[PDB]
Amino acid sequence: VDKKAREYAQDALKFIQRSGSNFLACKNLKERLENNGFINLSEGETWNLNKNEGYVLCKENRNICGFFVGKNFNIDTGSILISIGHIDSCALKISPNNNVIKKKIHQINVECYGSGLWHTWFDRSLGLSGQVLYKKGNKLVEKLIQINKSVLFLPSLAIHLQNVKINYENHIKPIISTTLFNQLNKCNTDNSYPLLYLLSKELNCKEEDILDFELCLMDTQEPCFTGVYEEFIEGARFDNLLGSFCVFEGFIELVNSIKNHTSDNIHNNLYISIGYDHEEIGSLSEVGARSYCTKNFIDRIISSVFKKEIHEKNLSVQEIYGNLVNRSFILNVDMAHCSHPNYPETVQDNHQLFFHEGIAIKYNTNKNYVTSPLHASLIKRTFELYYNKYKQQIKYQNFMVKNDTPCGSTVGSMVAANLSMPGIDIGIPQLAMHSIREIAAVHDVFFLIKGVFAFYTYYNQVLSTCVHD
Amino acid sequence: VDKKAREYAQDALKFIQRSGSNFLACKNLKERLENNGFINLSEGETWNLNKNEGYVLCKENRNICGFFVGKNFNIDTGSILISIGHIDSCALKISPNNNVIKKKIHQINVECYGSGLWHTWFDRSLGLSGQVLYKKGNKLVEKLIQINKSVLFLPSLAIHLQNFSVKINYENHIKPIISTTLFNQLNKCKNTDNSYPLLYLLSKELNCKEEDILDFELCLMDTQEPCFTGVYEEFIEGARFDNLLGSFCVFEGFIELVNSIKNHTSNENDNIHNNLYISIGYDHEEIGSLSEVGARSYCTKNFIDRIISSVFKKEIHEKNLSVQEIYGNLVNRSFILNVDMAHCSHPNYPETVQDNHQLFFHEGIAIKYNTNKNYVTSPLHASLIKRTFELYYNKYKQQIKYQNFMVKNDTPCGSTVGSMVAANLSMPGIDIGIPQLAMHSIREIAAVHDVFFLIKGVFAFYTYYNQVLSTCVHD
Amino acid sequence: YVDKKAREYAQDALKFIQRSGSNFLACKNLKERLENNGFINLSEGETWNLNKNEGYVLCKENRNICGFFVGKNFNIDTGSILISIGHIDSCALKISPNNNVIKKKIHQINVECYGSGLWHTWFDRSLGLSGQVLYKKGNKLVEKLIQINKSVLFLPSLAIHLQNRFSVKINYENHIKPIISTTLFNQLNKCKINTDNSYPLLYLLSKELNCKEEDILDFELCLMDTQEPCFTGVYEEFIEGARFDNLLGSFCVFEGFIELVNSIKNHNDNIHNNLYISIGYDHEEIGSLSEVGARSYCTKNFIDRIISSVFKKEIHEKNLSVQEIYGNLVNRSFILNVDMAHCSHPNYPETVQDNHQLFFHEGIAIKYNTNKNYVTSPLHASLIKRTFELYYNKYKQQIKYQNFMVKNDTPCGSTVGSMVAANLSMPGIDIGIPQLAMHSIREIAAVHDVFFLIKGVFAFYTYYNQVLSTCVHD
Ligand SMILES: [Zn+2]
Ligand SMILES: [Zn+2]
Ligand SMILES: [Zn+2]
Ligand SMILES: [Zn+2]
Ligand SMILES: [Zn+2]
Ligand SMILES: [Zn+2]
Repeated sequence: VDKKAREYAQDALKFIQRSGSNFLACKNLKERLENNGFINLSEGETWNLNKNEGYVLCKENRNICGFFVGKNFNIDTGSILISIGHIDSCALKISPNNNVIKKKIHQINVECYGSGLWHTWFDRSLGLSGQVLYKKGNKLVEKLIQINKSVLFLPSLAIHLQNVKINYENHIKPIISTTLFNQLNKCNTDNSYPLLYLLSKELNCKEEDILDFELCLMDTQEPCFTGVYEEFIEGARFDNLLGSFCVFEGFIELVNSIKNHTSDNIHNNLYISIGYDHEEIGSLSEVGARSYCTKNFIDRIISSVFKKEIHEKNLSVQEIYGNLVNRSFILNVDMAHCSHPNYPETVQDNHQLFFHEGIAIKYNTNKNYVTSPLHASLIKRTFELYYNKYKQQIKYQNFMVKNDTPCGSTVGSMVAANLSMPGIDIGIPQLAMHSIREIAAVHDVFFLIKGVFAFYTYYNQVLSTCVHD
Repeated sequence: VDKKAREYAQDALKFIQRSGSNFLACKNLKERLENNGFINLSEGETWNLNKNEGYVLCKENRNICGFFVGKNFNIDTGSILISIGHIDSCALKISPNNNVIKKKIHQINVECYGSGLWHTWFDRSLGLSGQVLYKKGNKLVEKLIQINKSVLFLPSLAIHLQNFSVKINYENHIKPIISTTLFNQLNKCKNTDNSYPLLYLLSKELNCKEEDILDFELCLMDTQEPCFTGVYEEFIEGARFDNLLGSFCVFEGFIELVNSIKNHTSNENDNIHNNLYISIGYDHEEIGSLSEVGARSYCTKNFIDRIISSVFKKEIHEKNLSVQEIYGNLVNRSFILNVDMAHCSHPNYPETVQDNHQLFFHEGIAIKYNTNKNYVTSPLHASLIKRTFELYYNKYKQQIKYQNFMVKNDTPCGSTVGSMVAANLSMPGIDIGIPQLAMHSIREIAAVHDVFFLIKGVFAFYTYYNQVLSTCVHD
Repeated sequence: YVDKKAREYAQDALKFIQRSGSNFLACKNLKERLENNGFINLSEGETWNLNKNEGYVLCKENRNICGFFVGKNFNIDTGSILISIGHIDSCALKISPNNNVIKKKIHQINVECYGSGLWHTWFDRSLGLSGQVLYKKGNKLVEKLIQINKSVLFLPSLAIHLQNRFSVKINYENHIKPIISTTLFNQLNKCKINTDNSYPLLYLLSKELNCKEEDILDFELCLMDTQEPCFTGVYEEFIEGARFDNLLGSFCVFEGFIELVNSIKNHNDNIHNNLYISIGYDHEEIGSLSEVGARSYCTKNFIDRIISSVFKKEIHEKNLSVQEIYGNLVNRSFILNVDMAHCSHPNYPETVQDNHQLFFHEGIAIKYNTNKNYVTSPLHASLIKRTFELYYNKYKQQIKYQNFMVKNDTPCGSTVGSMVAANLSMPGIDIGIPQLAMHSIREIAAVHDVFFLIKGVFAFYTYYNQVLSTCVHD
């Protein structure tokens, strides 16, 4: 129990270090699924899907979808079980025209992606992570890169020169080199020359060959364990790469439980794990939670899996989908606010979250969180079922912000509206959310992984124990 | 020069990494001097000094002073050449009563030492550095420790639980987290003024029981090691550059001069032998220098007085001269070269620079001028040091680049020890440094070439000052 | 009985405070207390031919007190200079040189606000006088220290009725102007030279000095509350009075010092090896910048002059230098700065640092500050805490202590500790006792704390050198 907790956190830290951007999160989660026997399914190909098989798809190399069609997945008693995460995080991203030269220093123009605590980005060893596009002969090559060396620095202004409000335009401009070193190394103009020198060396191409790029600035300080008892994990992108890790680990674990049982109710469901892009910016895109992509994927799965059923029983995709929705559920997973010891005015006295105290069941009146009491009562029952078999408890705690105070929104409600499925919003407690370096607790990583697993395994079973009004 | 500058920068980084606090910078500087054949000297022994000998002293293990008495140091033509730096930086230090328990989290009570940019300390992998006192039998053991693992964290409040503009309460919000009550209990199943998770960490590091730790002076320290940055590896980034980068340069400049004297003696088996060379690293600069180990202390004057008393014991008693008469004579040819970091021209804040006195990376030694004497620099004295750089160039064929600095007239700036030491010692002097950005932050940035220029400038000062003085024509 | 002794120290402290209504009278009373314990009065203007195993007392300008005892075996090799400090000035309303004010048929006195006092507390109090008077007697310029314990002056508040009724903003120049008489009574009395002085004031001063009004040349007089300090509380556990800051601390420095001297003069140890110093500086309340303040060269000169006398043979026969002997002794020397501390105020909890709260009867406040407003460093406080432990081992009486610090956001007052540490190149700590209402005409402290402080001073003097020999360096 304690051995497996640290193991998950160690694996979680390795995954976060390798996934410095949304693009690298897709690649890493895709490779993780490929290694568990998942088939690389594309959008621009005919879907000829088989039952008792897993499939993997990265839409635009920035949206991760993993799904497993159950051995005996049926229209009448089956469920579409979706657990969601988001593979994007707040970042400083390089602007299209980034060449800035002020006070003899070469700088990079950067965009402010998401509502980040930008002051934390100041005075940090910065690397790069993203997608680049370069000409190679007659082709347009897309390559995913990550520079783990410190090449950029966003310097603070000395206290001595002041009598703090950051201007996001003028003050957030990181330095890359000096005009002197740029001149010594020398001996389209919209791109910074020291940046193109770095990118050319990385891609093994000419500076001239670099066309366009989508790159995040990334702290080179690897995530690690903190505290005298090494009970804490600290690092960038915990929101929501720590959450997405737990979604995919719990999903992989269920797929392996099905594979393991093959080597009984667990065979009649469609199991989906999805890591969206564009969450930090409001989800409105083809790869974000508001996209038709998810609904289309489900329709395409239904069409392939029930090809004979729709033609023989005269059913439509819409008819099948409506039936499945009655037994379907969405478990949205995103980071939660741990009760801050230095800011007690921010916590609602009765809905306080503590480190190692388990999964945060997130409630919001204005439905910023999809959670409803009945749906949460069902998920708590799957954890009770997990406890009866595994003799291991899944810890939980209810969250809510103060009535007079506003809070952030999750994809839960967007996806629930789009798919017309019930759902709840969960996650694990963390501090400093939207900082370049956040902090979470080791046992909560364990609780979330087993929490997502217990949901996939027991939702359909709990559903049969229900008596309506 | 280009390869040498990178070698200097590498050594500077290693010294800054090994020195997470004033205590450790002073120990590392002492060891460096001993390794160069410097004799250990205690304040509590009779000083029976010799010419052509180097000595090292550590007042209270937080003040560092190195001195070399020239083979021909004399009352009539000699000079006292002093180069200063400071070994303290802005830091979050552990409070006497540090035990804090709020929202099921064990916290440590901390103090804000100096005028640091405290927001930069939030969300960092923090360790410890400094002095610890514990009982081992019937003895009070003083041990200097440095824990380079992440043990402490100052968490920011999330943006979601906030109504851009950053406003920190230094008492309430600067309280790092050490553990949960759960794990503290678990480890307890596997005086009260001190945090138990903290005593556990210290006792393990010292190899004593928890009840043994009496008192400690511990600096929280960024565990992220200083490194090189920029596409061309032309910048250095790390904590304590102010003033462990300047202090490193003072000591390397002083060691280089001593080695040149030792090599000159080995070669000639000339004017370099007639002076007393001193290099001092004070503590408490960040807090106004008022202490027994700070620039306002009587210690410096007392050390000079003791060297004079010893070295000129024959002349005092035979020629019937006093320490004061000898001191007064020497001071006429003496000089203080104060070294502290300067402000590079910030590319994102053009409103902060005085248009004609702008500093740039790799553009040399910053000659710091202030009208209110926040910097001791005077035109004549700057002129003299600028001539030592010319004499260096003539001989070693390497230019020591310089650049004049000043803040805008309507704007205030921080002071240096320069003027304090000049008043105390009755000596002339200047304020020099190297340009850096993000001063008083937990991670500052500087340039590689400047490190090279500073070391070469300190060596040039020590070598040519007395020579330069002999070419002066009075009014 | 420790409790009986605590009450006795407290009773003695109050009598001393009552008689010391100014820096001048604190100095005379502390000097007289030292002379009664067999200390030799020393003048700065005479050749110091000191003897070892003797106590000396000097009063620079009759406003700075210094007591010192030279140990029989005070030596260069193993000797320590142990200094305990207090300050003998307090916040006060002091008579201005041109004090003659006449408004609304009332004779008033022009006063200076000395130190950062809680001036509203000075209103509606029975005021007397304490200080120095200069007068001509034939061919002589006579200095005379006086104290008038009768209520002669009054600083009246303005009636609440004549105001908007509630907050109070005092104009230090306009509203701080005490009344001495009416023009009617001044006219009747003279009917029964220099116009810069209030005539009713010259009349008061001349009756006291037994001279003529025209003979009064100059004076440096503090206005002083005539209400004597006393015990308070249902159980008489508190002491209340003026000038606790820092005549209470200064009393405890000198009593600790007298107890040490008496322990040597018997009226492991290694007690005869040291030079023991007790000093009461003037001017702490205004920054300490004077020849009689803690920024003065006098302390360094006093030590140098002691070194010159006690080590005359080592200097003139063995060819040692004052500076060499000084440098050597500094390594084993220490400063115990004593000044009042802030007790946790029960009505203003927002002013306390939660983990560093001071409480009445709970011991000696060991005061910490990062900006070095207090000279205290964690290693040096540890050495002092150990002297208290050794005291307990011998006398089986505990010296309670409690750590103090202000909130990180909030600023605090400075002490003479860091000034003397830089001046003398010596280590040291800042201690004191908890009180409430610092800078008020009437402050309050606790009886048990008076006991602990006196013992803490004694224990430092007695055990520092012993504690120092038990130290293992890095
Ligand atoms: Zn999120
Ligand atoms: Zn977010
Ligand atoms: Zn500084
Ligand atoms: Zn500095
Ligand atoms: Zn005071
Ligand atoms: Zn005081």
